[PDB]
This record gives sequence, C-alpha cells and structure tokens, in this order.
Amino acid sequence: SARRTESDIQGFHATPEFGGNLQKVLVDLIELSLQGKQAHWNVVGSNFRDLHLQLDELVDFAREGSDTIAERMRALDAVPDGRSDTVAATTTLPEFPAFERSTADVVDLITTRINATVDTIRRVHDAVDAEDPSTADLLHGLIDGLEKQAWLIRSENRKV
Amino acid sequence: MSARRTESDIQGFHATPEFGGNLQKVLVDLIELSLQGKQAHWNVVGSNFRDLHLQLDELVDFAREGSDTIAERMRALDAVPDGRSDTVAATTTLPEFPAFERSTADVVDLITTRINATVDTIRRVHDAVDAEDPSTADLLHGLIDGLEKQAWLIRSENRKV
Amino acid sequence: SARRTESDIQGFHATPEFGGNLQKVLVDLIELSLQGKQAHWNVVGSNFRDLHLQLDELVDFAREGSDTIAERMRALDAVPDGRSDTVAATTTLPEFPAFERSTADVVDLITTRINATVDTIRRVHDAVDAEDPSTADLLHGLIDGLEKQAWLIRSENRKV
Amino acid sequence: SARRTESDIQGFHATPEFGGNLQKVLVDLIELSLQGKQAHWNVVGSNFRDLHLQLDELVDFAREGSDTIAERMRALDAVPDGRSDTVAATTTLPEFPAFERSTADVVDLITTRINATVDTIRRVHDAVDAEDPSTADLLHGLIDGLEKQAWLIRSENRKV
Amino acid sequence: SARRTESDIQGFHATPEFGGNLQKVLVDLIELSLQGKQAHWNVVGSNFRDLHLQLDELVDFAREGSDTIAERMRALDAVPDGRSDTVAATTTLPEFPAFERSTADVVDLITTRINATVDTIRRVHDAVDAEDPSTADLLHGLIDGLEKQAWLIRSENRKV
Amino acid sequence: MSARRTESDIQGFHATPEFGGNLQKVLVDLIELSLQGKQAHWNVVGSNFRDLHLQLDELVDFAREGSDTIAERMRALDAVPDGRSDTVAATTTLPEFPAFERSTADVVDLITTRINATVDTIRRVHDAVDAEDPSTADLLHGLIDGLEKQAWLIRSENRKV
Amino acid sequence: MSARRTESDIQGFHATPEFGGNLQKVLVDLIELSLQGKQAHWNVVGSNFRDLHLQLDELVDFAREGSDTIAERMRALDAVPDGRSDTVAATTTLPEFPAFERSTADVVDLITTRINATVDTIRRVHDAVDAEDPSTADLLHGLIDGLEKQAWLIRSENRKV
Amino acid sequence: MSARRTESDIQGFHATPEFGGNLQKVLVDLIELSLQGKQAHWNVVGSNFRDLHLQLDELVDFAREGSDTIAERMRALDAVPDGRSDTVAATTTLPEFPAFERSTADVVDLITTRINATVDTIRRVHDAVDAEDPSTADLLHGLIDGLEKQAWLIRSENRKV
Amino acid sequence: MSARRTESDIQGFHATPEFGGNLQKVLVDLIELSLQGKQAHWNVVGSNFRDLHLQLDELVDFAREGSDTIAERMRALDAVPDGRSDTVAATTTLPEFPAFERSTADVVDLITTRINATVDTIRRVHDAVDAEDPSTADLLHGLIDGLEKQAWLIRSENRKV
Amino acid sequence: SARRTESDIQGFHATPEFGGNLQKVLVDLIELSLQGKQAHWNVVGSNFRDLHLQLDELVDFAREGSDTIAERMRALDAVPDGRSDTVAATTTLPEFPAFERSTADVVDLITTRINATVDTIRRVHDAVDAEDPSTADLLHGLIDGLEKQAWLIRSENRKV
Amino acid sequence: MSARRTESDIQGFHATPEFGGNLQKVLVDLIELSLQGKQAHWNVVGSNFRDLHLQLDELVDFAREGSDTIAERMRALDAVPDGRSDTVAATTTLPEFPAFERSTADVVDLITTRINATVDTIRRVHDAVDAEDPSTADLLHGLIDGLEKQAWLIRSENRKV
Amino acid sequence: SARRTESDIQGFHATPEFGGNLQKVLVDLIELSLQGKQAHWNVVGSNFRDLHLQLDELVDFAREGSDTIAERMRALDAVPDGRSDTVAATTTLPEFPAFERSTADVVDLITTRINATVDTIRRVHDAVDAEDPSTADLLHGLIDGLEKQAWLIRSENRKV
Repeated sequence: SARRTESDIQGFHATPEFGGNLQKVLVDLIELSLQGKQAHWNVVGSNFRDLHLQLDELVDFAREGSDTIAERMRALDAVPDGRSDTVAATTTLPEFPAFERSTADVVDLITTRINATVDTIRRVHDAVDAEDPSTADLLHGLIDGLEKQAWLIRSENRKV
Repeated sequence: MSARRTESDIQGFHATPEFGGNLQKVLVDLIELSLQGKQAHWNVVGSNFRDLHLQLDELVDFAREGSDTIAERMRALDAVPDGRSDTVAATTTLPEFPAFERSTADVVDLITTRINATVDTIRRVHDAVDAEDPSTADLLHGLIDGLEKQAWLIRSENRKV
Repeated sequence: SARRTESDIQGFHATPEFGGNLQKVLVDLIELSLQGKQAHWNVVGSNFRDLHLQLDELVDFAREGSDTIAERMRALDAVPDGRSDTVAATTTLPEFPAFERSTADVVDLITTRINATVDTIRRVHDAVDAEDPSTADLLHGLIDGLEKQAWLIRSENRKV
Repeated sequence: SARRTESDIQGFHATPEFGGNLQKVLVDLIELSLQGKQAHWNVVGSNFRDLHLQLDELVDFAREGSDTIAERMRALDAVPDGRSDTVAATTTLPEFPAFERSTADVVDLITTRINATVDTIRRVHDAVDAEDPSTADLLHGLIDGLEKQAWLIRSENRKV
Repeated sequence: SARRTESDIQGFHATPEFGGNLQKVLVDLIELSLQGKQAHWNVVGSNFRDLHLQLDELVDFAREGSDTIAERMRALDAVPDGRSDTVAATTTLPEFPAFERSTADVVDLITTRINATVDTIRRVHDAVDAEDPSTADLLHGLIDGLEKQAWLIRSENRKV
Repeated sequence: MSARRTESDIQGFHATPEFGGNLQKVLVDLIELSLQGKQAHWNVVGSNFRDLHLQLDELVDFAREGSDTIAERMRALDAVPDGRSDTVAATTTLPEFPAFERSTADVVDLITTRINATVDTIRRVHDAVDAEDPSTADLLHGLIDGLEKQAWLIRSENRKV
Repeated sequence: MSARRTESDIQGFHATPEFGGNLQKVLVDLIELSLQGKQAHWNVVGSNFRDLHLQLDELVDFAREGSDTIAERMRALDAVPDGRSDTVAATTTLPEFPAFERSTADVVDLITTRINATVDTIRRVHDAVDAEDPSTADLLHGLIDGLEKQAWLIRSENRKV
Repeated sequence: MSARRTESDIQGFHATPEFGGNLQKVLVDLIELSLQGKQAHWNVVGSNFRDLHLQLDELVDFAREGSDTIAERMRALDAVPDGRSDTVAATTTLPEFPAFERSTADVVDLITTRINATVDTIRRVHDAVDAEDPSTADLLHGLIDGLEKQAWLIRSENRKV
Repeated sequence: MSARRTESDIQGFHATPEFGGNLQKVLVDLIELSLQGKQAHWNVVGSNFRDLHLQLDELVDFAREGSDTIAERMRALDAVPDGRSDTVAATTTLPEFPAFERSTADVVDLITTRINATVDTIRRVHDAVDAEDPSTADLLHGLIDGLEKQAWLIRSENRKV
Repeated sequence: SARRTESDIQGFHATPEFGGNLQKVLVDLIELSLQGKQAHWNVVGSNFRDLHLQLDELVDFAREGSDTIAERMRALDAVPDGRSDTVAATTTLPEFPAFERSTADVVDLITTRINATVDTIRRVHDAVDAEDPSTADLLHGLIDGLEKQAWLIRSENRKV
Repeated sequence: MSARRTESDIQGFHATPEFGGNLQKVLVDLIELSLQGKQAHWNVVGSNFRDLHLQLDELVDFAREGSDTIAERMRALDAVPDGRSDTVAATTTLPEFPAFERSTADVVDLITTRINATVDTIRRVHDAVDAEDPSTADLLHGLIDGLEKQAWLIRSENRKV
Repeated sequence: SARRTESDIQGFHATPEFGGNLQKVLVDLIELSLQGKQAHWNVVGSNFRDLHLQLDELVDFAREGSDTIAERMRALDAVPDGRSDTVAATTTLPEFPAFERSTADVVDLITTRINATVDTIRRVHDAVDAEDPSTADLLHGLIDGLEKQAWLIRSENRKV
C-alpha cells in the first residue's frame, strides 16, 4: 500500500569539502599512529614499562580511528588517500626526534602530538556536523578517546 | 545541609504520538528489511554466491538488532510498537522482492535499493526525532551509519573500475 | 577397481508436494517468530521479567528452525518463499492483539500459537517422512524444541 | 610541508560551571549505586529473584556511568569529588528506607530514584551540550541506559 | 487468509503406558549415575586414573540423559518420579559392591550395568517409537552414547 | 642435605572410624538433597515457575559438588564412602518428598525445610570433625556457607512484610 | 520389593557381517572424499579461489568427523573398521581426481559429482542399516543431510539465473 | 526411611543483634574503603601514575566484592544490613580523605593507613565473630588476607633500602 | 564523621621471627617438592607412563602456586622469604631423589613418600601458625587438603585388593 | 628516492628436485595420518585409553604438517599430489596389520612408523636446506614434533 | 665444588652498524607494505571485492606484526629503529601505489609485485644477517615464508587454468 | 611399491657431549627461574609493580624453556638432571643477595644473570648446531626470548 514504486533509489553523497575535511582528519590519525610506534620503540628511562604499554594502547586506538574514518569516506562515496608520501607532505603534526629519548621528553612530545590531532578534529567538527551528524558522532568518539589517552599520558609529569 | 528532594513520585519522560509514529515507521522498515534480506540470503545463486550469502546474513543480523533497539526505545518512552506481519506488509515502504531464484548481480541491485530506501526513511524521520529527543537521535545516527556501511560493502561488487 | 565411471552424478530432488509441505512449516515458523517478538515487547504485569526472557529464547529457537527448514529446501532443489505478504496471507496462526497485555493473557496466547505451530508439523510429518527421513529428523528436532518451550511457558498459569 | 611549529600545544579545559554540572551528575550516580545495592540486599516477597538480579544490573550500570563521568572530568582538567560526606550532603535523591521492604515498594522507590537521576542529567544537558558535544554524547548514553532500566523495573507493577 | 479461529488449541498428551516406559528408562539412568559415582570413588589398582576419568564422563552423560528424559515427560504432560526410595525399589540394575575394588572388577561391573541400562531402552523403544518418533529420537541418542561409553570402558580387559 | 630425612617410607594421616561415619552422614544427606532438588525442579508448577526452576538447578549443582568433595576427602583420609541408592534411602535423615505436581509455595517450604535439615546435620558433625581435622572443618564451613545462602535465596520468595 | 536383575554378565548388541560391510562401504567413501577434498583445496586456481579454498576446508573437516563417527560406531557394535590406504584405493567407488592444477568451474563440477556419489552410497546402505539398527540410521541421516548442504553450497556457484 | 526426620518445618541458625552490629561495622568500613579508593584512583597524579591508578582499581573491586559477601551473609543469618550513604558517613571509622589532586607518595601513605584501619576493625571483631560462627570467621579470614596483600602491594612503593 | 579515627599513620600486623622461620620451612619444602616433581615427570618410564606423566605436572603446578602463596604471605606480614637454590638444598627435609630412569612403581613410591613428608612438615608448623594467625592457618589448611588429594591420586596406582 | 621502477617483479620458484623432495615428505605424512587413525580405532588391551588419546594427538600433528608442506609447495609454485592411489603406490611406511591388536604391538608399530617418517625428512633435509632455509625451518619443526610424539608413545614399553 | 662466575657485570651481544642498517631496510619495507595494503584495502572495487577486502586486511595485520618484531629485535640488539613517515617515504624501495579506485585485477597485480619486492629485500639481507646472528635469521625466515604464503593466496585469483 | 621391509627402524640418538651441553643449558635455566622468583618476592622501591610483573613474566619464560630443553633431551634418549643439589653445585650464575633490595639493584643483578644465561647458550650453540639443527632452532628461540626480556628489564636504568 505504502510501497515505493521505483527501482533506482540512490544514497547520500558527500561533498568535496566534506571529503577534504575527512582527509585532513585521516592524515593526522595515520601520522599519530606512526609517531606513537616510534616513541613506543625508542622510549627509555625511569618508569619505562608504563609508557611502553600506554603508547601501544594509543597506537591501537589511532589505527582503529583511521580505519573508521576511511571506511566512512568510502561509504559516503569519497576516496581516502593514506599513502606515505601524502601523509608526510600534508600532515600537521610536528616532526618526531630520531634517537632514544627519556620518558619525560616522550611524555611531552606525545601530549603535544595528541593535542594537535584533537585540534584538527575540533576545527573540522562544525563543518562536518553542518552536513552529517552521523559523521559528527564518529568525531565525538575520536575526541573522547584521544583526550582520555592524553590525560593518561600527561599525568605522569604533573607536579602538585 | 541536605539537597534531597521531598517528592515521592517523580515521573519520567513521555513521548508524543507523532514521535511514536515516526519510530513506528522506522521499526516497520527495519523489520521488512530483515525479511527481504533473509529471502535474498536463501535464494541468491551465481558467481560470488558465498560472499553474497555471508554478507546478507550479516545485514539481517544488523537489521534485527536495530529493530529490537528501536522497539525497546519506544517501550521505554511509554509507546506501543506494532511489529505484526499484517501491519508490516500493509504499511512498509520498501518495494516487494521477486519471488524466485535470482542471480547475484540482481540481488546486489535489489538489496542496495532497499537499504537506500530504509536509510532515506530514517533520514526523513531524524529531524523531528532529534528536535524532540537527542537520545533517540543518537540511535538513529547509529542505524544510519551501520546501514550505509552495509550498503557500501554490498554495492561495491557491481561497481566498474 | 570399484570406482564409478561417471562424469555427472545427479543428486536427490524434492517433489512439489514435499516443497509445499516444507513451505507450510516455514511460514508458521516465521509468523511464530514475529508474534513472539511482539509479545516480548508488549508484555507487562506481574512476573514480567521471566516472560520477557522466555519469549526471546522462543524467538531465537524459531528463527533457527526457519533458517534450517529453508536451507533444507534449498539443498533439495526447492525455492522457499518467506516474504512478508506471503507469510501474512498464508499463515495459519491466529492474529495477535495489538496493545499491551498482561502476563496471563500473553501466556495463553503464546501457548496457543506454539500448539498450532506444532500441529502443522505433526500434520505434514507422515508425508514428509514417506520420502525423506533426513527431513523427518529435522521435524523431530523442531517438535521437541517447540514442545519444551510450550511447557516452560504454560507452566506459569497451572493451578494445582 | 604543513607541519606545525609549536612545541607546547595546549588542550581543551572545562569551565567551573561545566565542572559543577558534571559534579551534579556524578553525586546522583554514586547515590543511585548505593541505594540500588541497599534495595538489592533488603528486598523480600514475590518475584524476589527477578528484582534481585535486575537491581544488580542497575548497580553495575550506575557504577560504570559514574566512572565514565569522573574520568571525563579528569580529562577536561576538572577535579571530581565522590567522597561519602559530599555525596550525602549534596545528593538530590530521596532517602531510602532502612528495613526489609516488599517487592512492590522497592519497585516504586527505585523507579522514583531512577527518574530523579535522569531528571538531573536532563537539566544539565543543555549547558553541557552548548559547551561540549563530546560530553553531551556520554550524557545521551547515560539517559538511554537509565531509562531502559527504569522501564524494565517499573513494568512489574503495571495493571493491564 | 488461512488463519485459524480457535483460541484454545491443545497439545499432544502421553498415555499412561508411555509414561510408564519413560519412568522405566529414568529410574535406570538415575541408578546408573549413582553406581558410576560409587565406582568412580572406590576404584584402585592399575590404570586407576583412566578408569577414574572415564567413570566421571559416564556419570555426566547419564545425568544429562536422565534430565532430558524427565523434561520430555513433563513436556508430554507426564509426572516423573525420581525419588531415592522409588529408584531403589524399582530399578533393574544389579546391586553394586560396597568396598574397594580393583580396576578389572570395576570394568566388568560397569560394563554389565551399562548393558542392562541399554537393554531397558531397547525393550521400551518399539512402543515409544510407535507412539512418538520425537521421543524415539532421544532414546536413539541415549543408546548411541551409552554403547560408546560401554566400548570405551570394556576395551581395557580385552585379550588381543 | 644436612636436614634431609633418611626415612624410606613415610605414611600419612589416617582417619578413625568415628570420623568416617561422621563424614558418611554428611555424604548421604548431600546425595538425598540432590535427588530431592531434582524432583522439585521437575515437578514444580504455578506462579513464578521460572525463578524456582532455575534456583533448584543451582542448588542441585552445589549439592553434587559438595558430595563429590566430601567423598574425595574420605578417600584421601583412607576411608570408604558408601553412596549407593539403598544405603542413601535407608540411612538418610531428610524427610520424604511428596509426589505429583506441587505449587511453588509448597516447594519453597519443603526445600527450605530440607536444606535446614542438611545444615543441621553438618553443624552436629562439625564439632568432632574440627576437633580431629581442621582441614575437613574448612570444607564443612564452605558447605554451610553455600547451603545457607541457597536457603536464603529460596525462602525469601515466600516472605510477607 | 526389588526388580533388580540377577544376571551378572549381561551382553550387548552385536552387529552382523553384512551390517559391518555396509558401514565399511560408508567409511571408505568418506575417507576418499576427505582425501580428494584436500587435493582440490590445494590445487584450485582461478576466480573465487578464496571462497572455494575455505569451503573445501569446511567439507574436509565434516568428512573427517563423519568417518571418525562411523568407525567408532563400528567399534562399539563389535566390528573392525579398515581404513588403510591400500584398502581405500582398491575399494572406493568415487572416480579418481585429476592430477594437476584445476580451474574453479572444474573443481566445482568434480566436487559436486563426488559428493553426490558419496550420498548415493549412503542412501543405498541406509535401508538395510535402518532395518537392523535405527540408532545407526540416525547417524546415516546426519551424514546425508550435512553432505547435501555442503553440495548445495559448493554447486550454487556454477548455476545460471 | 528408618532415620528420616518427621519434622514438617525445621528452622535455621539465627544471628544475635550483637553479631549483626559486629558485621555492620565491617560492612560500613568496606563501603567507605571502596569510596575512598575510587577517589584516590581518580585524583592521583605524579611520578609512577599508571601502576597506582591500576592497583587502586584492583583494591576497589576487592572491597566491593567483600562488602557484598558480608551483606549477603548478614541476610542469610536473618540480619538486616544498612549500607546507606548517610549511615556510612556518620558511622564509619576511616579517617577523611583529603580533596583536590594529590601526588603518588601522599596517596600511597593515605591508602596504606586506611587499609590498615579496615584490617584493624576486622581483627577487633574477629574474636566474637569466630566464637559465634566459624563459617563467618572464614569469610573474615579471607578478607584479612586480601586486604593485607593489597596493602603490601601498595605500600612497597615508598620503601627505602 | 563522628566515629572517624584521628590517627595519621596506622601500622599493620607484624610477624615474629619464629613465625617467619615456621613459614620458611614450608617454603623450602614446597620448592624442593616442585623440583623433585619435575625430575620424576621427566625421567619416568614403564607401564602406564602417560597418567603419571600428567599427574606429576598437576602436582608441580600445585606446589608452585602454594610456594608463591606462602612467600607472598611472608612479604605481607613483613617477613623476608629465602628461596635460593643453595638454601633450599642445604635446609630442605625431603629425602634426595635418585637419578637415572625409574619405573612407574618406584616413582609412585618416591613421590608418595615425599608428599607425605611435606604434609608432615606443614602439620608440625600448623599449631604455632594457627596460634598466631588464623588467616595463615587457613592457607596451611588449603595446602594440606590439596597435597593429600594429590597423594591419594598418585598412590592409588600401586594398591592391591 | 630508492623506489624500484618495475611493474612486474618475479618471485622465488622451486626446482623440480625440490618439489620431489617435498612430495616425498608429504606422502609419508599422509600415510602416517591414515595409519595413526587405523591404530587409534583398532587398538585394544591394557592401558587402552592413553594410546587412544595419544594417537589422536599424533594424527592431528601429522595432518597439520601435511597441510603446511603442501601449502609451502603451492607458495613455491609446485603442485602437491595427495591422492589415495599415489600415496599407496609411493609411500615408504610399512603396511599396517588389518585386525585388532594389543597395546604393546601398537606401540611397536607406531614407533617404527614415526621413525621411518622422521628418517625420510632427515634424508631430504640437506638437499632442501641447500636451496631454501625457510623450508628447512618447517622441516625442523616437523622433526621436533615427530620425535617428541615418538618418545611419548614408545616410553610405554620401556623396561628399566 | 662451585662453578659460579665471579664477574658481576656480564655484557650482552651488540649489533654492528651494517647489521642495524640491514634490519632498518627490512623494517622500512614492512612499514611501507602495511601502508599500501591499507590503501588497497580501502579503495578496491569490482568482482571478488569481499575476498580481496578481507585478504588485504590479513596481509596488513601480518606486516604490522613483522615490523614490530623487527624493531623490537633491533632494540634488543642495542640498535635504534627509525620508522618515521618522512624516512619511510624517502628510503622505501616499493613502487608507489596509484591514487584512486582500482579494479580487483589491478589490485591483485600491484599487491603481488609489492609483496615480491619486500621478500626480495629480505632475501638480499638474509645472507649477512645469518652470517652474523642466526637468531635474527630465524625471524627473517618467518617473515619470508609468511609473506610468500600471502602472495600465493592473493595472486591465485588471476591465475589461468 | 616403495614400502620399507624393516620392522624395527631406530631413531636418532644423542652423544654424551650433546647431553652435557644440554645439561649445561638446563641448569642455568633452572637457576634463572629460582633467582627470578627471589627477586620477584624481595624487590622494593620505585617502579616496584612494574619490576614485580616483569620478573614474573621472565620466570614463566624460563620455566617453559627449561621444560622444553629437558623434553628434547628425553626425546634424544638423554637423561636430564634437574635436582636441587645438582643445580646448586653446577650452575654458573652468580649467587643472589639474601635480603630486600631496591629496584635499581634488582635491575642490575637480573640483567647480569640473564646475560650469563644467554652466554652459556651461545657457547654451546656451535656444537649443538653442528650435531642437530632441530635443537639449534630451540636454542635460537631461547636466545631471542631471553634477550628481549633483558632489554625490557635493563631499559629502566638507562640514563637518556
């Protein structure tokens, strides 16, 4: 009775600006994963084990987030681009030092990197939400996870 | 001090009839999607039969979970869901499925169209549902994104280069 | 030495009457699943929780049974039809009431529905078994499960 | 290269009003957990087992919700206060009776207290959403869960 | 539509002879469980560990079989009676010795008792199958399991 | 090497016949409790059937585990348990369980009485068992705890306040 | 007041040589099916390679379990199974598998025909096996319907519209 | 049948009001320990944050399980536990936990002191509890063991050798 | 707040040197039992090899867990365990285990004797340990129960009836 | 950059001699699996259960090893041949007796068969390793597992 | 009677700069393989899309595990891995992946060639790595055969008869 | 066919030098396990929890390694000797201190003892690999695991 009598019903399509914003999020997530693995390998010093395990947890979370963002881009008829050259040439995260680093320096660096990653998502959020609340919810989840990880990492260096 | 309330019977949030009707529309489309997905799951045949067979079962599981969530939300908001077969058949908006064995390309086309119809209904309902209750709007967002991911995974088989 | 010299060996094929009997079973299983979900949602009153959980168990069992029957139909070169219009127009289960119902009424209604579903299987059993004992075994399993569920549901209203 | 230069990138901090609203939510969640445990221990009568198990599920949900809220406060650079004296002096939930109670009375009391807990979250939701949609999402999840638990508990005493 | 009009469709009820046959099976299953536990505790000698574990497996199988039979009786509107006095007065298994026994004697005794238990089921099978193939299937499963356990236990004393 | 004992065969602790009989009483009562719990589990009908149906299964599982533990302790202490049906029927102390279907209130009363009888037997045996072997007294403590919790969970249904 | 049997040595059910031979036929066909399924699993190439690769592993697992069940039933009925390689090769009825790499369609056809041959053997044996022992006939029914489901899942790839 | 008791209603062990208050003290101290453990878990900062953050969660879980066990034992022995927030705040013996963020050394000292206070309360009540019911004394032994192991694992951080 | 203690540092229970030595004896015997159990597990041959091979692994796991529990209790009670190889070898009381391959009967006899020696040591220590700390006496009870069950399960192989 | 400018890069290809040596290994693994199952079924006598379970473990290990070897052949562009006629006509293991056998005879036979299977691998090891250390590692694992299984089986008959 | 060493600071094995460089080459190729595998996983479209989608995810997981293992081995051998994005992009040897959506056959070809390049690099490095440290050569063998199995499973899709 | 005729094919037998080398490995593994447990119990100071958990992981690894070595010795027809007196008299690890130690001292001591254990295996590796590459593979795995544990432990005391 209420059935729709057509055979071609097409889905929601993302705008190029929306795809660009999601690309901006994805590149930073991938770079965060790579730098987290770097710090996970080369951290050394007092209280080494806790940082060694927390950085692995952060890397797992960032990998899951990047996969979720790229699959959302695919679902919205966009084309993600996560190649190494593109990530290196278009990421906004500061470069990571190349040698062994103490735990305090690693804590500071990782906190700054997570803060930059969250800032990118916060800048993208209003424009994304103006079109797709479903994508805005994914952004909310990413922000929650990243901020929790940032707290758990930064609390080591607090003085009170 | 003491900030405790004295009232002994505090009542909860009650939904409006229009809100209940919108949730009923979403529920009936989810149920019809589950039934049609099982039909396609059984009667599909041809190339990539195994992949279509498994993906349609995943879609059916997702749709069943979504319909249960929507109906329980209506129950929590003091509404009465109606998921009877006669009501679903008479009030669903998805086009009817073909009766006999179908090739995999035809099944891909049909399932993509029906998933698109379901998400279109949810998107039509989302504005009023969000205006009344963002807690229910969150469930609507979850359904929309899950269904769109399933639609991508199913439709990508027929896409050319 | 004893190897068969054939290149195409064909399997067992079901008769249209056998397919019709299995369709009769399948339609009632699907309608039972739908009515069980409806009662699961709309039940209310004393001893609400046990009915709420038992009806979910019954729905899971009925869904598994319908899938098994339809896959057996496919294996025997038959075509199941589980569309909503077909189920609504050809089911034998009585119609379910549309509003909130007390637990005693739900117990009575669900017991009646399960009894009708079992009666259909018992009616088609001899004709099915005359051709396919392998399908008769599936019918035996369905009857066992449905009767156990009916006992567990109906025992609530017993007075002794 | 689009990499940032800043080496001390800072994060998002919450306002005192935001911290106060989250404290208002947290104290009610803790008090709900304590009262749920009390009702779980001291309930007697018909449907005792179902009430016993449902109240334990509600307590588990309230505990995880309070933990989530407090960790979000820590992530946003706020300081939660979940001490017994603070909860007792600042909670808004009505006081729970001290002796053994029948299941109908426990159902009424627990439904009332869950409704009060949900009302607090609904009161703070507008401001917390205007400041941080990421926290608004957590409060949406809390409201959904609490309302489902309220329905499951309260359906026992419905007449028809 | 083909929906039924009746609102009080009744189920299948068992005859007193059917109930008696199922009681005959049930008492032997319970006695087999008790004697298996006795032999499990009081066995000594060579291959003690293997006998100790195999008898526990046999007891578990007998317990689940007795539960299945009694629940089938309940589903078919019969009343099982598995009290200690009834089992002791009406069982057909030979009495078990009261003290510590070597493994060869335990093997012989347990094999004889399993054979008697299987013989009872084979005696009642024809009538129970003529009445209810659904119950005949459960008895087929019981016979299969008991005979496999009997083989596994009895193979220890075989010469070559 | 300095403190090593030169003994070639060191034997363990052996239980007296009084201790063996004290454990035999507990064993036969646990077995009879398991049998009566299964009977009540099968034949209970009436209002609130499901909760009692499941709690009786929990009680039967606990009683079976306890009887196995007691019999294995008897074996470890060089005693010979006797859990045969004739012995249990002739020497158990639990009152006989009635036949036919019973309502849930009657089943609650009967099961509470029989659990209390079992706990009373364990308490009577505990003094001598503890005076001889605290390791066995600990097992008795565990059994009393479990049985009393089961008794509370079962009897609270029929309470009136 | 005692129905206990006096006989101290009670013997079980013994199978006939014809029954043992029928079960031997079923066993040897199951073993040959497992071997050929593994061969096809290794040597298949072409389109839908992954799907056939996984499905053939599932079929091989099913056939191995079925052969074990049949042989253990033979042992329980006081018969002696013979699953040696020479006996299987000299007495199996399945046509031999090709020696080299095969395409997907060829593997589908070959495996479908071999599964059909195995099911035909079991169906030929079922009448006598059921006439002697319905307990073994039940295992035969389980093998038949499992193999037919596997045959449907494998053969559905090559069907047209 | 010969030794069966003819009693129709056998009642169980009942706890005295002194015993009930003795268990109430343990209950309120365990609840306050759980609350203060959660507070310290949230608000701890400084060097070696993660290990203390996780150990405090372990301590809170143990204390919650212990309080549940004590209250259920009170219910089984016909007593009425009182774990309301007002009662805990008014009648607990643990010293008040300071507010705001605290370094890890201060948290270690505070948590060690409060665990020691809880164990001291349990040790004070143990004599009378054991003199009345060894079954409850066993629960007290388990609580003391767990709390002392947690105290060692937490306090070992500040040891200087 | 009314009953809160004003103490700023509350210390816990401390063990005496005699108590520490009483626990040290149990510790060294458990460690030596683990080492000899592994030795017998590796070097046993003869009839019924597999059952003894697996039971000795179970015994070794139990002894390792028990030694860890005892040492952690010593740490909790402010004692210092010493489980070094030289100390164990010089102060253990278990008789030396013979070298080379041994038959299963000899291994059964040796392992039974050494388990009995360990249990005898624990029983000798139990009186003073219980007189000082029932919480530690409970751990001793658990160890005695487990070791005696293992001894029964191992020694029952050589029984002749 | 250091990126390679090729569109089709060839892999490692196995020589026919290497394929033949792996075929020699595979045939013996398959024959060992079949003979292990036969001994597992037909073993009987004292200590029956231990052999019954150890032979299952041996068969599982041999099946896994044969699958690994055949998949390595496929990866190295070779074609395995595991047909029944080929195995029967080209295996090196001695024929297995056709009837029920005591546990001592089964121990001797299985030990001999495992020794022959290990001897084949040891014979082909040097030639395999001269080309592919990656395949040599698989051979090492097979030898370790087979020798451990042989020790566990053969220790039953040891007299000291 | 003591073979204990007197030296108080025994140092471990240290790798050479050439060894570190070879392991760095292996690591950078593994990282680039993971990135390109994820790219192909996202942007593959056409026939057999589901199988390619799942297999590429399996390959990415394997490559990630291998890169972690290699970097941890360098850390254990006192070397410093460098897995930064700029370094990977500037020093990897795998040819770059195309930018847009690609069909199934093209993805199969590209991934096969890149896996072959990675395993070729590992084979080039293996000789020196084995000459210095067989413990690291073992990890190299594991990487080689895992990657070759993945390459077979992926490339078999396009193979003809 | 190609079937062998021999019925008593024998296996590979180890030389006394091989047995001595494996005994040298085994005694050091056992002593490492004992000293790891000692350090696990008696460690105090900063990062106590991390040292406590890492030493337990090291003890588990050493236990499984010693079991693997002894079972390989048994498979190769050798007789391991892991008695307490033998370990104490023939081990090469330095003696461990007897009282409570700070975490830095425990880190130094455990790193030294792990290095000695690895040096023993590296000393015996050439001969054991010249005789049996299958055993050389087990020693490769042991070396890899021990060196990873040594890195994870010593990284705590590294300056920068």
